Amino acid sequence: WTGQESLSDSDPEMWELLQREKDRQCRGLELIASENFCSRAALEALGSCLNNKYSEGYPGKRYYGGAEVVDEIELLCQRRALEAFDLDPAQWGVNVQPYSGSPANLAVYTALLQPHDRIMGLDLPDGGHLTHGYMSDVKRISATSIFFESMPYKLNPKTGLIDYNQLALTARLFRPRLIIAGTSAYARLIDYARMREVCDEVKAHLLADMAHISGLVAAKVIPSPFKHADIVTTTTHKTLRGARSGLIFYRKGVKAVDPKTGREIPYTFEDRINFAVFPSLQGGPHNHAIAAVAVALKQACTPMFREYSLQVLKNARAMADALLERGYSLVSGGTDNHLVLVDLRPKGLDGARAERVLELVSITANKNTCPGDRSAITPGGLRLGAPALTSRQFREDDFRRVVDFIDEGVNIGLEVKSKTAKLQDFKSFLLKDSETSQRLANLRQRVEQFARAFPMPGFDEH
Amino acid sequence: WTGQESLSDSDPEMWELLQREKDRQCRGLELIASENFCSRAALEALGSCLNNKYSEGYPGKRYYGGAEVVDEIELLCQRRALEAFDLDPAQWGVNVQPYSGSPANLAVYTALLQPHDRIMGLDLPDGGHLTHGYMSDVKRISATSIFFESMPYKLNPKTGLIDYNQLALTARLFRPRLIIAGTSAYARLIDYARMREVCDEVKAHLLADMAHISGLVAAKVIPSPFKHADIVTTTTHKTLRGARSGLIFYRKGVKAVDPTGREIPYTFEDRINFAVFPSLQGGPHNHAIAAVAVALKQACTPMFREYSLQVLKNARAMADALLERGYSLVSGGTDNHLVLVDLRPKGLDGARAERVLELVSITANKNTCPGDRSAITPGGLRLGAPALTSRQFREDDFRRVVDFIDEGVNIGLEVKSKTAKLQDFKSFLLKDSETSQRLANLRQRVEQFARAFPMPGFDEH
Amino acid sequence: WTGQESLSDSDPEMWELLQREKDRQCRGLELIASENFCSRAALEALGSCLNNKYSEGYPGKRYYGGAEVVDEIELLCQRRALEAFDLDPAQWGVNVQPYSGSPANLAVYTALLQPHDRIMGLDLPDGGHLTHGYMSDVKRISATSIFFESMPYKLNPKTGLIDYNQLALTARLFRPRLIIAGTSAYARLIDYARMREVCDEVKAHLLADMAHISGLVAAKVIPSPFKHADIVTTTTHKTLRGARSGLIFYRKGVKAVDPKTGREIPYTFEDRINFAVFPSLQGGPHNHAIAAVAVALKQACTPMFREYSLQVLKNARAMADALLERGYSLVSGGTDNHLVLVDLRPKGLDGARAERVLELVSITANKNTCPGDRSAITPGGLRLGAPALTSRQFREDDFRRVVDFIDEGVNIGLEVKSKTAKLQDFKSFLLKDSETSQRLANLRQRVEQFARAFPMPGFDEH
Amino acid sequence: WTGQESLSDSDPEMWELLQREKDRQCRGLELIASENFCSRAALEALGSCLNNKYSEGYPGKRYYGGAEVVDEIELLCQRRALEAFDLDPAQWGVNVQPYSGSPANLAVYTALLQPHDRIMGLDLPDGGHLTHGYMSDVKRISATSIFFESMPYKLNPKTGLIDYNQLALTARLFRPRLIIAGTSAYARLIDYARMREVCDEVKAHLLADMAHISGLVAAKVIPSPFKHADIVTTTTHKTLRGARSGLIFYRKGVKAVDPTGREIPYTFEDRINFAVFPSLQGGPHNHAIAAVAVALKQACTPMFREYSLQVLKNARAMADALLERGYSLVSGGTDNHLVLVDLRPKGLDGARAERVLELVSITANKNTCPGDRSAITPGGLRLGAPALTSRQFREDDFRRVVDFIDEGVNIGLEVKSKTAKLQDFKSFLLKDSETSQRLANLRQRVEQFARAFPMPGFDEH
Ligand SMILES: Nc1nc2ccn(CCCCCc3ccc(C(=O)N[C@H](CCC(=O)O)C(=O)O)c(F)c3)c2c(=O)[nH]1
Ligand SMILES: Nc1nc2ccn(CCCCCc3ccc(C(=O)N[C@H](CCC(=O)O)C(=O)O)c(F)c3)c2c(=O)[nH]1
Ligand SMILES: *Cc1c(COP(=O)(O)O)cnc(C)c1O
Ligand SMILES: *Cc1c(COP(=O)(O)O)cnc(C)c1O
Ligand SMILES: *Cc1c(COP(=O)(O)O)cnc(C)c1O
Ligand SMILES: *Cc1c(COP(=O)(O)O)cnc(C)c1O
Repeated sequence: WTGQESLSDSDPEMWELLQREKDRQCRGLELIASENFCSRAALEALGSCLNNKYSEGYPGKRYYGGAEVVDEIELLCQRRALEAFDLDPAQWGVNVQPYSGSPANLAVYTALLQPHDRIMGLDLPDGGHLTHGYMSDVKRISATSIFFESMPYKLNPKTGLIDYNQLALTARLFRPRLIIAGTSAYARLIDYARMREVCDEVKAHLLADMAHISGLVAAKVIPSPFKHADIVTTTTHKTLRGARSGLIFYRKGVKAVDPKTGREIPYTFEDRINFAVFPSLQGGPHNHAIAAVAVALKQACTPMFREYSLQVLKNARAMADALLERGYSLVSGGTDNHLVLVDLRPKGLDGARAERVLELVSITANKNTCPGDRSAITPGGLRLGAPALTSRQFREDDFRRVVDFIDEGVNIGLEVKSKTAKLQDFKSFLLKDSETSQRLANLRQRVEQFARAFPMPGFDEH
Repeated sequence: WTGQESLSDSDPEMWELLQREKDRQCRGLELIASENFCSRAALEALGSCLNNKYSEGYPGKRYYGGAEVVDEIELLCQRRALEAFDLDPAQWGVNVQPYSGSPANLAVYTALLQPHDRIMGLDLPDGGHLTHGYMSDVKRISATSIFFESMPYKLNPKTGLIDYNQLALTARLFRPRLIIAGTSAYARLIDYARMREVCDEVKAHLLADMAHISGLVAAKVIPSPFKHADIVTTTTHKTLRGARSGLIFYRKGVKAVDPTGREIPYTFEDRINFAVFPSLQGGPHNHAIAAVAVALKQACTPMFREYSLQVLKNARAMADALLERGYSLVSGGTDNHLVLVDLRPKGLDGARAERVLELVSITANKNTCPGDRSAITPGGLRLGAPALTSRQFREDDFRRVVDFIDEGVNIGLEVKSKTAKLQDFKSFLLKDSETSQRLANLRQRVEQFARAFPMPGFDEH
Repeated sequence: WTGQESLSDSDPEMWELLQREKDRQCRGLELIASENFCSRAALEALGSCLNNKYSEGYPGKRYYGGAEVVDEIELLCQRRALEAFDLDPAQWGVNVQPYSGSPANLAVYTALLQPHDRIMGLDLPDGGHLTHGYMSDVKRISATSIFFESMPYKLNPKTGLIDYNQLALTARLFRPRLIIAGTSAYARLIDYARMREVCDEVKAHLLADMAHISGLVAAKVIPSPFKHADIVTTTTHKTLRGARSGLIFYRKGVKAVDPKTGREIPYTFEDRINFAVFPSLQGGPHNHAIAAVAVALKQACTPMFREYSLQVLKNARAMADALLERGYSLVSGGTDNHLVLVDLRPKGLDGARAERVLELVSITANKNTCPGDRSAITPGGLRLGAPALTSRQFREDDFRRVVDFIDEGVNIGLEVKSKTAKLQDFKSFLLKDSETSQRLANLRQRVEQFARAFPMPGFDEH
Repeated sequence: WTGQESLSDSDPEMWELLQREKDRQCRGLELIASENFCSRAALEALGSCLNNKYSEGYPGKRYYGGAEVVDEIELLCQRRALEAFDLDPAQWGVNVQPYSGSPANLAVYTALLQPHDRIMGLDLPDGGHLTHGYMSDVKRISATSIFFESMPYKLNPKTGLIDYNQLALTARLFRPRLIIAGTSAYARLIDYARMREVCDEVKAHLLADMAHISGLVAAKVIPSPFKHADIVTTTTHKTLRGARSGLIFYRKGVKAVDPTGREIPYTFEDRINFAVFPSLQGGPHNHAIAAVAVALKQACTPMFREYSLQVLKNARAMADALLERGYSLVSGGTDNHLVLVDLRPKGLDGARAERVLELVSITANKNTCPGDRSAITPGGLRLGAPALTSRQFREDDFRRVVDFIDEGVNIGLEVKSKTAKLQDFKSFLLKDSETSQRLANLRQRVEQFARAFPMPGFDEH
């Protein structure tokens, strides 16, 4: 045994499974807003010898030896990270060691806050992520809610966007030490300046969780939260089109002046953020992911990537305006970023019913809770994203077509919800009813044949 | 732009770095015991299309859709996770989604324990990990020591082993809810039966953090902590020779019969999984999860049975070689993949030997010894057989590795006679062109010896 | 030494100090809303041999012996407590061991809640007590805020009373487990049914801190929170006119039915409340205070006590309507209980300035934060109470006179605030300025000579 | 209605109870060591006009007004609090507002420690108080064990003393922020110098909870914990013979000189006071605060010097009497006011002797012994000299108290030969008219002996 055998000539059970997921990725229309296809240049460094390296610590301050080469990859990933977002290395640092998006946020709380200190983050069914703190009125779901006390701020259920005033009201009563301006299902921009006004008012911290919009900020197509936020976290997938990892952008340098001494008051963010990642929470960094990220950060400071993000924005509206003009309402009026919040309630169906139908014809989205919803097991609305398919060189006409696929798929279950009872009934007929079974195999063949001829990034075979 | 351009063309600055580390791994003797060389088959799955698949949830109970294939992968990994450790699927479950070993341990604590519940783990200078609760004399270091209250147990310095008698005495006053039977710098076998008794007495859970010995347990060359623990965390790298991920083995099914006849169940499966997701993590790194399942399939094969059994013979060969050269070994010798060396007799300290051996491409790490306070320059080295054994090293090769080490020791010994402080020491190695030469001739001799050995994984990166 | 010597023939330094406080109590107009004069029948049991008895535990379940007589005093204080508030001993219990008002509340949180569980209580400057949780936007003041996370609910600064809607808003976001409907500076009643609606809505507990209004509830003159609250705490002084102690009224019996089994679901309040007091928080009960309380609870179920509370209510309005018709505004319109919230802002002065002036002429009140206030060191408004002087057999004409004393005292500092700068200046002139020094010695002589001829309760000499 | 009617007229039901307890106190032998008889002068201040004075704050810094007189009282109490323990007013402050001893201890913890910080106190079955953190095998009992994490230290069962060597060994692993040097059922002197060294080594605060020995310390008949502790909590009852309240003595002024020359201060005065109010308590019980100052003035007088010195001679007289009658004393004897008795040799258990002695008006309490688990019927009694010594008891009187005790022991011994369980035992004492007689003749003999002794306080209530 040499360890250099192929994955095919050794483990075929896994190799066929790899190609099936590749075929499934290629034959399908991926509309998960947080999904995206990675470049082969990044995947090559992901499956590299850098996986065989323990580099616990930070460059110049390891607790081992032989970290001489990985110290140049972190210090480069750090440079490329600040490069991609136009950040002076005198006002900003970055921690490239977070394993993913959730471990990145958990490190920031652990760094700045104390256990059970107060946190405000957008409520989860109001388009938030659970890493912002999610208590389910029965049990504490996210570890953010367990180790720290979290109170959510909500949407205005009429306007459909962030109630910057009720949040500006609760912060004075709740006196939090950290407010998280970041989303996972919200189709508008965010005023990262009213948040900073609320944060400066209640002496809190403004954390920017710019995941989902990571690339749009790097390509300068939407406003950058670094203008008025002091700590910015993000993942490396979603939009930045890299491998699965996380980042923590913290502001360094000088905070202000001693108005009566003239002494320098420094930003004390750095050494706390760096300490929380290691040694507190993590151990051996995934250096093979740091490289695959630095690769994707390089190809993010490039004009090729701005054309990508601009197409992503244009493909969002071209999916919204197409969906608007077909019998569908758009939460928050329409969109302003990469994803759209479809409301299926003014259409007689829901995200839970449409998904399973759409999921069965190689079109992948997810359910979503809209303001105009009534429960949880049947949420009214879907989450549709652009960056996934735009990487296959999708255009406005290419997206107005999958809308014609969606509406041609929504109106398949719409004749079954009017013919069956609940979710367990809905899905049951979709699999044996030959009038609907064969009705799906037509759309699946039409969806696969349409999508499979688009240039998928990454390796050809896996 | 297609996203199918190679890295060698798209980004040369990074591609030139993959070769600098691939050469450094190929040209150096790797003795960091927590380090192994992942196979090419597993590394292929690491950089696969699975990086583009958000599959939040668990096979079946998943939030999104389209996980029809990655469900079969995670279910194949869960199947191969148990077969490697000979676990009955009706008595054991496994969570294959921990991003690494540290997030695996934090998931167990978050699942079973409320915040500020009590955990006991071996002290860090005594051989324990950070994730077993390390608390400095002034600050809370590990996050386990922050969201939970931790008290460590110590070695018996006279024997270098875990003092299972002081643990039992201290665990009755501290009354923890979880005691951890995992180590990093421990050259001996853990008395898991003695641990469970203590955990039983004080109504606590026994956690086995077998990250260092996971491959030895899988090949059944050492006793298995599954026979005495009910929660087993492990890393998929190290002695398992896989991609960087973590696994949580737990018990399920009938706990015991009620004294009535009621069937008391196990309550790990649902708390453990809920802690990993949605509580702590999120999108499962489906590429590592698949790359892990490749390494697990190898661990079920006789090649691993011979590899792991060779890892033991090479540690003894490394241990006996140091002993015959007048080296003190903590606990006298070794029963696994590790060899703890005590350099205080020979006259050097681990901080100096780590620098010299590093300059000749012999990667080890300094280790504290039973006795000297943590506020002291360490007088010990931690050596590991897993890495080079994957490069087909054998018994006669580690006696040579010890020979190269001893020549490196006698250099820092000569330099220590010439150097005063430590920061001065790390300059005399780089400036004094008489010792700068001596290190170059040992570096070259070492690299020539190492390059001739095969390296698992890709050839160029 | 026999231990039976008099306090005079042994410690005269303390005896003269005792009589001076007695003379100070008699010669002055006490307007602290939480103060009151105790009956000699209670003070006799307070300084009794019951101080020499350790009775840790509860009747029938002591951990000593010889508690045979104190077991009959607790079981009687328990009976008299439920008697005074018309409570069926099958639906209600009481813990008579709380040392005071603050230790009573701290026991209820410790009993029902977990550390860092969530608590909502009326904000302190909005007429609350700190035992409801008071964080000062810098440090955690009350131990309620340290051991549990507290978020306050505020007053409507226009209406001047409890914003039952903004509280009904925050409870859904904050998801507390306990809301405290009790006041220390609020002149209206409290809807102990909208609170219970908010508590049943967010699955919280309704704690009634009926201190300040303890006697008014016992005399049936104002609504009783026991109608819709499940845990009721109170002190024994303030209105109930007893010794310094506390009480914890908890509901026992059956909570509801198992609608699918018919089994009894019991109120699990009792054994937690009893356990938190002993052994958790306290040790040896002050049996000499339990007796002095049971004495005052006896003389509270009597028609003599209803005449008292009715005079207290009538003396409040007769102080409000008198203050209204003299150039003073009343927060919350007027009053509805025992105390009035004077607003000195529409009069050019404040509670901090008036107090020190009033305090210097044997008239004792305190500062108070009204909604229409601008800071903290100079709060605009005073807190005036009835139960203190009403125990000296005060009538409406007797209270309209001290208002004529107050307004004749307010307009003494009103010529000094218009002649001095801040608080440190204000008080400084009051002590050397012979034009104001002698101007006070006239009012002090007129206040002392007026008040000293009223029947003070308690011992004649101390 | 004037509020000046006497209790004898206003409420007879309660007045008839003040006499039933006054008679029971006068007619019984009081051996509950935490129990003394308050003087009449202090009891006069207890039921005074000061109960009608809300004086929130501290002398000067007070919220309300009109506290011009109660300020002089609290300042007189603070002056007499220090003079009783010979404390320099420039080195020590005192908070005289704790409602009792338990709220006094909680104030110290809340002031100095953050929630879930670590406290070490003597175990409750070993002699410690609840407020030193008692944590059952299943539940958190004391509130100290809830808002803080507590680990107890134990006695050395071979010697009955505190094992100061296991404390130092366990305090290095637990690393507490506060160690408590207070006891309830401890018949010996605490090595406060050995405690402070341990607190110094692990960077912890030494708390002295001298509630039981406060009067002995005030009279300088035993070593003073102020000479080694920096926070001293105490009750104003027990050996101090005052009303029920608690005091917190702390250090202030210069801590030490900085190694520079900076003057490092003490940070207790402002944290301690803020914890008592506004953090924890509210309206100071000004009646107890004044009644305390009367008891403190007595503690500065030679009468207390003779009273406390007599309390010691009477405990030895009680100890030596039990020894000469074949009784086992925990730790062999006594050095204070207490005498711990071990009834396991004689054949009875503390739960049975407490019932028999209670039925003859000899009030003691059962005490666990070094050895038997807390889940066992206690085989020991706790006896105290403070109470009866206030009734002018002397050495020859306690030998008689032991004689009355021994006759009571031999009754339960005869009953134990006749009784099986314990709930049966407490019925055979009440039904069997042959033993019902035997207890009546001992009860009468005891009460006649006791009534002849004077009783501090009022005559009728
Ligand atoms: N037996 C055993 N061997 C190994 C080999 C590698 N590891 C993995 C972890 C390496 C060391 C953990 C660590 C990492 C960082 C610090 C650290 O930052 N300390 C102070 C901060 C205190 C202050 O700021 O006061 C400082 O340096 O500033 C530490 F104190 C220990 C282990 C292991 O975990 N256990
Ligand atoms: N050395 C020493 N002597 C004395 C003499 C009096 N005291 C003062 C305190 C008396 C005992 C403390 C206490 C008080 C109550 C319990 C108690 O409630 N236990 C369980 C609850 C557990 C469950 O419910 O599982 C139960 O009975 O139900 C206890 F377990 C100990 C002391 C002292 O503190 N120390
Ligand atoms: C998706 C997301 C995360 C978590 O990403 P993971 O890789 O699953 O950890 C965190 N924050 C935001 C805003 C996200 O959208
Ligand atoms: C290596 C190791 C871990 C995990 O380290 P990570 O790099 O975070 O995966 C956990 N416990 C022990 C004992 C280990 O050796
Ligand atoms: C005054 C008050 C208290 C506290 O009374 P204390 O005797 O000082 O402990 C508690 N709750 C309320 C509503 C109060 O008015
Ligand atoms: C008696 C005592 C206390 C206080 O008990 P309380 O009745 O609450 O005042 C505290 N510590 C010790 C050691 C005691 O003996």
